[PDB]
Parts: sequence; C-alpha cells; structure tokens
Amino acid sequence: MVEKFVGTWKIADSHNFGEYLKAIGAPKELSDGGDATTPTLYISQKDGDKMTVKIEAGPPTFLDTQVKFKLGEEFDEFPSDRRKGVKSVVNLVGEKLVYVQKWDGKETTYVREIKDGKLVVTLTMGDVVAVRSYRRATE
Ligand SMILES: C=CC1=C(C)/C(=C/c2[nH]c(Cc3[nH]c(/C=C4\NC(=O)C(C)=C4C=C)c(C)c3CCC(=O)O)c(CCC(=O)O)c2C)NC1=O
Repeated sequence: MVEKFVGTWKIADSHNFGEYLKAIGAPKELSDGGDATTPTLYISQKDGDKMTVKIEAGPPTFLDTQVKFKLGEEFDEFPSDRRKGVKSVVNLVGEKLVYVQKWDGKETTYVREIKDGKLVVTLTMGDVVAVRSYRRATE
C-alpha cells in the first residue's frame, strides 16, 4: 500500500503553493517563489507501516531534511516554514495517504496519491488549496 510511494521524485507541477505557504503564515521570503521550488524526495518504507522521506529542498536555500514516522503514531516536526509545537500524524485512507499537522490551535492537511505515474499532493489550509505533482526521477 505504501510501496507505491517509494522511490525518488522530482517536481513536475506546482499550483498555488506560494499562497498555501502564505496561508499557513510562512514568511514572505519563503512563500515568495514557492511554486518555483524544485524539491527532490527520497521515499522508502519498512514493514508496510513505517516510512522515511528525505527531501533535498534544492535552490536556493537547500533546507534539506528528513521525516520518519509510523502510520498512526503522532510525532513532532520542525518544518522549513518556521512553525513550532507542530505535531503531525500520518494515516492511510484507502489507497491515499493523509498527513495532518497541528500547531497554535490550527490544522493543515496534505493528501498524497499516485495518479497516472505521478505522486500528487493536495495541500489544504482552510479553503486555501494548492496542488503539486512529482514525476519519477529521472525516469
Ligand atoms: C509519501 C509521502 C510524502 C511525504 C511524507 C512527504 C513529506 C514532505 N514533503 C516535503 C516537501 C515540502 N516542502 C514544503 C515547504 C517548503 N518547500 C521549500 O522549498 C520551502 C522553503 C518550504 C518552506 C516554506 C512543504 C509544505 C512540503 C510538503 C508538500 C510536498 O510534499 O510537496 C517535506 C518537507 C517539509 C518541510 O521541510 O517542512 C516533507 C517532510 N512528501 C511525500 O510525497
């Protein structure tokens, strides 16, 4: 189930991602150009239940990172966008993956799936919604 996410991905499309980042209160300097950012993801999994994801943030800041979690187990995150007290939990909803972050009383959601070969993520903060899609690297 998670297996279909594993691999290396490069951005292909980005939609309203700068306004999304602006919507979660991310700094202007970090929100500006958000759809021009080219992250590379390195996704792996273990026992069908734990996942690891290394991100190479790429130009210009190279805020490279990694997250490790278990499906269901809430964990603490320290996001590029500079928020605090962030608790995140990831769970399978059917064949989609659902990622929820909570901080400062607030809630944002990330829904990721596979769509004609592309890893597609819909980001939701309120009714501010962004979409980005990744194609296999480099194939
Ligand atoms: C299969 C599951 C899956 C997971 C778990 C996954 C996680 C994931 N995807 C991204 C890209 C990444 N980066 C950012 C934010 C930024 N990007 C920039 O260049 C800058 C400056 C910012 C900060 C303002 C977000 C919101 C995301 C998540 C959206 C995405 O996956 O593309 C991150 C880094 C977010 C951060 O550094 O705080 C993580 C942990 N991607 C997947 O496909």
